[PDB]
Amino acid sequence: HHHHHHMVHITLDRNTANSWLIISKDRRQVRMGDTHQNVSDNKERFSNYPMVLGAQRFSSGKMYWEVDVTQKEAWDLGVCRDSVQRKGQFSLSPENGFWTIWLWQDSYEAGTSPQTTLHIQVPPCQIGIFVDYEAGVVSFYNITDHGSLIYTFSECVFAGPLRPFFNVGFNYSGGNAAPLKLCPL
Ligand SMILES: O=C(c1cn[nH]c1)N1CCCC1
Repeated sequence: HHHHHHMVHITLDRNTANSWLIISKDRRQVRMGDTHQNVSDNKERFSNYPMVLGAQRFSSGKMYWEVDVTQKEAWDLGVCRDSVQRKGQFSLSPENGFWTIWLWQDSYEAGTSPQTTLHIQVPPCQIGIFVDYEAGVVSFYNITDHGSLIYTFSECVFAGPLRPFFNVGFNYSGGNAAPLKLCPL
């Protein structure tokens, strides 16, 4: 792809984080802690899952960023509406305001309803995410495999400002402690 010139500097919004997450000083990395991280509750925090939003809001234009997923067993990545549900149980779908892909149990899937199987020959260590607001497109790229396309959501109905979306996943196995990291431009 040739989307690299739309690169944006994303930072994580601490206030939106699940209370078990640990965000680095530079707000560019996040991981699952082994306990509650001693923060007050608020209406923005994702309560049920290890999720956090980017601070940036997008309502126009073309945006691109990259995320490091090295040695993780489970994660979700993409964008979501600013007004997505924070509390309780929900599925990741465009109907609920999410445009995402994930790794789970050794398979990659796009967060459609129902979910779509992805075909990845080279397990990615870094993912590129491209949003074209006006076109209604969210695309995912395999940076480890020379930028090859993973998935495109088209005919997106954003219906609001968009925020970068992250889920570090649970660590029931002891094999998923590694962070998500926003990669430098
Ligand atoms: O944004 C949407 C959508 C949201 N509500 N209804 C449709 N889609 C992305 C892929 C095709 C459906």
